[PDB]
Amino acid sequence: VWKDADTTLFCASDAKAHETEVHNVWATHACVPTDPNPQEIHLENVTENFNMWKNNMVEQMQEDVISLWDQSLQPCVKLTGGSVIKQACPKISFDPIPIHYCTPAGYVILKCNDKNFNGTGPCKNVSSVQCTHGIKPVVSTQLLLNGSLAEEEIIIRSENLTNNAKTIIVHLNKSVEINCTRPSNGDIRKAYCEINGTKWNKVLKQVTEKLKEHFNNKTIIFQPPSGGDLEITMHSFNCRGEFFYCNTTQLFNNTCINGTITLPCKIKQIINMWQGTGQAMYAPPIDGKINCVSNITGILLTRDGGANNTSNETFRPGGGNIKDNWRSELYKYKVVQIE
Ligand SMILES: N=C(N)N[C@H]1Cc2ccccc2[C@@H]1NC(=O)C(=O)Nc1ccc(Cl)c(F)c1
Ligand SMILES: *[C@@H]1O[C@H](CO)[C@@H](O)[C@H](O)[C@H]1NC(C)=O
Ligand SMILES: *[C@@H]1O[C@H](CO)[C@@H](O)[C@H](O)[C@H]1NC(C)=O
Ligand SMILES: *[C@@H]1O[C@H](CO)[C@@H](O)[C@H](O)[C@H]1NC(C)=O
Ligand SMILES: *[C@@H]1O[C@H](CO)[C@@H](O)[C@H](O)[C@H]1NC(C)=O
Ligand SMILES: *[C@@H]1O[C@H](CO)[C@@H](O)[C@H](O)[C@H]1NC(C)=O
Ligand SMILES: *[C@@H]1O[C@H](CO)[C@@H](O)[C@H](O)[C@H]1NC(C)=O
Ligand SMILES: *[C@@H]1O[C@H](CO)[C@@H](O)[C@H](O)[C@H]1NC(C)=O
Ligand SMILES: *[C@@H]1O[C@H](CO)[C@@H](O)[C@H](O)[C@H]1NC(C)=O
Ligand SMILES: *[C@@H]1O[C@H](CO)[C@@H](O)[C@H](O)[C@H]1NC(C)=O
Ligand SMILES: *[C@@H]1O[C@H](CO)[C@@H](O)[C@H](O)[C@H]1NC(C)=O
Ligand SMILES: *[C@@H]1O[C@H](CO)[C@@H](O)[C@H](O)[C@H]1NC(C)=O
Repeated sequence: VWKDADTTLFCASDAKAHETEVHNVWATHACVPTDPNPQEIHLENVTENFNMWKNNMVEQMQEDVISLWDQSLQPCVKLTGGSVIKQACPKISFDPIPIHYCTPAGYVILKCNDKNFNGTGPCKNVSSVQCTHGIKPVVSTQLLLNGSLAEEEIIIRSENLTNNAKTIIVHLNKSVEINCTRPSNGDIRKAYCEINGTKWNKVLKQVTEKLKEHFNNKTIIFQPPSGGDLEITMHSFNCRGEFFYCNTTQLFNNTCINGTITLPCKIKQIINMWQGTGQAMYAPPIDGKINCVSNITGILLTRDGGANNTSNETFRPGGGNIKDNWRSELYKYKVVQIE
C-alpha cells in the first residue's frame, strides 16, 4: 500500500563520458547509469487518480533543464534585472538525449496505461516502475518536437478547457516530420522548414474534429498569434545550438481544412530566455548546412475568449511556459510513498 507523495528524484541516462555534446556532459555528472533490466509491475484491480497539472515531477524536470542550460548555454551578453553580464560564448555541440526520472528507496512511480487518459482523473490500468521512460528535454514553442505519441486517439489536455487562459496541449497520435535547414551557401540567418502538406493538413483536420467533440461542434478556426514576444508568436526551438524562429502562418491554414509547405525561418542571436530571466545574446551561426529533422508530436494552443456568443471557437499557436513541455511527457506518472 502507498500514498501520494513528493520527494527528490534522481536521473538516469546512457550519456557518453567521452562526448563533448552538452546534454551528455551534464548527464555524465548529474545522472547515474540506467537499469538494463527494468521491472514494471501491473497492479491488479487498482484504480489510481492522476493530475498532470499538479505534478511535482514537472517542476523537478524544469529545475534540471534550467541547470543544464545555465551551465551549457551561457550567452556573450546577458541582460537581467537591470544588470549586464558579459562572458565567453563558444559554439557548442548540442543534441538532447533521453533522461529518465527515478524514485529513491521507499518510493515508486505509478504509471497510467489507459490509452485515452486525458491527464486528470481515475486510471484503471496502472503499473509501478522505478523510472520514467527516457524523456528528451526539447525546448520549443508552438510545436512539441521529438516527444512520445498518443497510443490511440488524439488527446486534448488542459488544466481547464472552459478557461480560455489555460493552454491546451494537443497530443498527436501520428508524427508529422518538420525538416528545418539553414542552407550552406547570402543571408546567413535565413532558414526554412519543410513539411509535407498532405500529411499535415490531414492531421490538423483530425485535430479539428477532436476539438469539435469538446466544443459542441462549433466551427473551429485557426488564427496566427495575436501578439507577444517573437519566441511565442513564432515556432522557436534550438537546432545544433542555434536558435530558430519559424513563421507558422502556413501551418494553420483554414482553407486546407497538398504540396510542400515551406515556413520562413530566421536564426536569432538575441533571445528572450524561457527561464524568464531576461535577454541573452549569442554569436552568429556556425558555417555549413544547419539541419534538424524532427517529429511534430504535439501542438500548444490558446483559445480566444469571448466567442461564447458565436458559433466559432478560435485557436492560435502558443506556449512559452516550458513546464508545459515536460507536462506533455510526464502526464502519466505520479510518485507515491510505500508504507
Ligand atoms: N519572455 C518572458 N518574459 N518570460 C518567458 C517565461 C514564460 C513563462 C510563461 C509564459 C511565457 C514565458 C516566456 N517565454 C519565453 O520567453 C520563451 O519561451 N523563450 C524561448 C527561448 C528559446 C527557445 Cl529555444 C524557446 F523555445 C523559447
Ligand atoms: C494495461 O496496460 C498494459 C501496458 O500498456 C498493457 O500491456 C495491457 O494490455 C493493459 N490492459 C488492458 C486490459 O488494456
Ligand atoms: C478529463 O477527464 C476528467 C475525468 O473524467 C474530466 O472531469 C475532465 O473534464 C476531462 N478533461 C478533458 C480536457 O477532457
Ligand atoms: C519520430 O517519430 C517516429 C514515429 O512516427 C519514430 O519512429 C521515431 O523514433 C521518432 N524520432 C525521434 C523521436 O527522434
Ligand atoms: C488518431 O486519432 C484520431 C482521433 O483523434 C483517429 O481518428 C485516428 O484513427 C488516429 N490515427 C491513428 C494512426 O490511430
Ligand atoms: C474553469 O474555467 C471556467 C471559466 O473561467 C470557470 O468558470 C470554472 O470555475 C473553472 N473550473 C475550475 C474547477 O476552476
Ligand atoms: C530536409 O530538407 C532538405 C532541403 O533543404 C533536403 O535536402 C533534405 O533531404 C531533407 N531531409 C529529409 C530527411 O527530408
Ligand atoms: C457533430 O459533428 C460531427 C462531425 O464529427 C457530426 O457527424 C455530427 O452530426 C455533429 N453532431 C451534432 C449533434 O451536431
Ligand atoms: C508570418 O508570415 C505572414 C505571411 O507572410 C506575415 O503576414 C506575418 O507578419 C508573419 N509573422 C511574423 C510574426 O512575422
Ligand atoms: C492557405 O493555403 C492556400 C492553399 O491554396 C494558400 O493559397 C493561402 O495563401 C494560404 N494562406 C496562408 C498561407 O495564410
Ligand atoms: C507527402 O506524403 C504523401 C504520402 O502520404 C506523398 O505522396 C507525397 O509525395 C508527400 N509530399 C510532400 C510534399 O512531401
Ligand atoms: C529530433 O531528433 C532528431 C533525431 O535524433 C534530431 O536530429 C533532431 O535535431 C531533433 N530535434 C530537435 C529540435 O532537437
